[PDB]
Amino acid sequence: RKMAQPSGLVEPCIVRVSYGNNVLNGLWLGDEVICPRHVIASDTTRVINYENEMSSVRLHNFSVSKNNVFLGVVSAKYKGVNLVLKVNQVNPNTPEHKFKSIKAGESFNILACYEGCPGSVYGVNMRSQGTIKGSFIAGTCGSVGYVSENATLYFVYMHHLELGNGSHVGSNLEGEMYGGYEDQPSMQLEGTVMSDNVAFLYAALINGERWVTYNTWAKTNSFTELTDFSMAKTGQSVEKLLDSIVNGRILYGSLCDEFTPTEVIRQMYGV
Amino acid sequence: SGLRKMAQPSGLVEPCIVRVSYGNNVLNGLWLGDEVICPRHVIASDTTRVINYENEMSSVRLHNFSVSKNNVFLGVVSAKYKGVNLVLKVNQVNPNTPEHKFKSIKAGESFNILACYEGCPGSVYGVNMRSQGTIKGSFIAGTCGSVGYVSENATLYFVYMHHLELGNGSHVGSNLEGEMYGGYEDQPSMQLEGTNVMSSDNVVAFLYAALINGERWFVTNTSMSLESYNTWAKTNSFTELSSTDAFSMLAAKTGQSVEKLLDSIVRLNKGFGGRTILSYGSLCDEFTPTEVIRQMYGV
Ligand SMILES: *C(=N)[C@H](C[C@@H]1CCNC1=O)NC(=O)[C@H](CC(C)C)NC(=O)[C@@H](NS(C)(=O)=O)C(C)(C)C
Ligand SMILES: *C(=N)[C@H](C[C@@H]1CCNC1=O)NC(=O)[C@H](CC(C)C)NC(=O)[C@@H](NS(C)(=O)=O)C(C)(C)C
Repeated sequence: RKMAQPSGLVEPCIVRVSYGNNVLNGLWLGDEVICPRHVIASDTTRVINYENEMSSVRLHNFSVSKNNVFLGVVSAKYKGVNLVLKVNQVNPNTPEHKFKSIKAGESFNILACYEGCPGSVYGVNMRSQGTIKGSFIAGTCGSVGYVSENATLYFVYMHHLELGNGSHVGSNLEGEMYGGYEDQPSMQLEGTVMSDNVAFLYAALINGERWVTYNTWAKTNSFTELTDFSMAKTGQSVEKLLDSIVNGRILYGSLCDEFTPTEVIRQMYGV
Repeated sequence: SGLRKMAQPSGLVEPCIVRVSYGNNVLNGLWLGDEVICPRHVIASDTTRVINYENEMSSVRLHNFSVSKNNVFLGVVSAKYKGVNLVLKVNQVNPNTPEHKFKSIKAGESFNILACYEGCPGSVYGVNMRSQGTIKGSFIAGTCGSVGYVSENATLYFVYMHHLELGNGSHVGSNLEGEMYGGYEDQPSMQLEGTNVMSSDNVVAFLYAALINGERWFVTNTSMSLESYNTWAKTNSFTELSSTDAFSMLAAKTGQSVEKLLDSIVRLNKGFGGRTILSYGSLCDEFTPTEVIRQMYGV
């Protein structure tokens, strides 16, 4: 099972941010709201000149709210692809947090929010070209990615756009877009690779599925490069599974590269 | 756009998880008000052989209990069986008790599991109730007492508490009133589950999620009536569809009636031929109609 860490600390920070025709989500920490800067675009379907929109920005046209609280915007600045709004009230439920970027193959959690309303939570995996495969629709931009590591809450992702190939692109909380994509409605291209993760077969045989009977093969056919997986409990070497990688019956009709080895173990053997 | 198994947010349920231990057994309990609900097999002296719960209740001492949230203790002042559940009154009211109700989850319905190890919530994920009262979670040692919850129209329902894993890997739990789902016993037995029956309502919804995500190779120039599908379902381990009314919205947006998807089910039950539908190699009944609608269109 793909799992997500609990969302209790992140839920009270989600606000509804609207400007013009655009309604999305924002991250309310302290007296600041971080949101995707394309919320102030007069037309998100056509190319945006972000310096023109910031030149014509009228702070009184914002609508930032959480439940029955209306958060008046006192100031607005860009930071990368993110918009940072200073609001007239501190969030009394701001949790202890740090910021952090996610590398390819890693896993984190997505709190999907719909026009300011948290609705779902699920775990993701940072893909090849800096994308993730989640399930975002209209109104979910500003959805927050987070990871909790040893009593530390890390905000690691804010949603921005979906590519033409259905993959999802976002930034970190400091404004750098993962994968280097731009926040324009022009077409962009994800790369053509699969993960250490395809750990998926190691869990496929602990559950009873054993229908098992390489970096050279993996470098020229879109697979990441790779045995220290040791815990030996199922009795099958990894090159006895690297053979299965070399692609009408797996817990799934294709190879699954979404679970890190640490997760799948910390889920089968726990602790 | 994508389809993923979702879980509703867990903020209201987290402050109610506590660590409960008696002797060598440690699990989790649900702290609501001044009461903590946990599985009654925590006072059993040996959980690997048949347990006489009458004797274990006769020899329980309240001071041997260890109830705590975030390593601060709660004093147990009363222990009592309610069904397969232990109901413990504690010396402190939970100040974060959310408004809630209790209810039982029916077969085919979806809910959320907050997996907890030793009183600390570890992860959250959505699940679906199988026909024989079981679910396919990822419970390991120390996760009993993990709480199943669902929220409907801003009403928080507690619906599940974990107890045991069957021999076949299925996971068995109780509602919050001590009634074990499926009628299984809270014993270290070799009880068997039975024949799993796929939810037809859920399989149709999963195929609508495929169509919405651009996958339509399974739809052909054929459609089968409702009763004809219901007759086929009686003998192929599929539940009967009472109507096509819960799919009026999905059929309008995709342009594919349910009867066309009904024919695709009878055909795809044979097999996928290696083709995968939204990362799935066989028919999947984990997603409910409203679950699909909320993920695809918000609502
Ligand atoms: C943000 N709330 C929304 C989320 C989308 C909706 C479908 N799935 C998603 O992830 N996205 C947008 O508002 C952006 C806006 C631009 C200016 C970044 N739109 C898109 O991502 C766009 N793709 S693009 C930029 O042309 O590659 C869509 C709307 C055509 C998918
Ligand atoms: C409780 N924390 C634990 C959860 C298990 C551990 C493995 N997966 C789970 O879901 N449950 C138990 O230890 C129970 C206790 C008895 C009194 C019901 N026993 C089992 O789940 C048992 N299965 S059984 C029905 O006895 O064959 C195991 C321990 C063999 C899995």
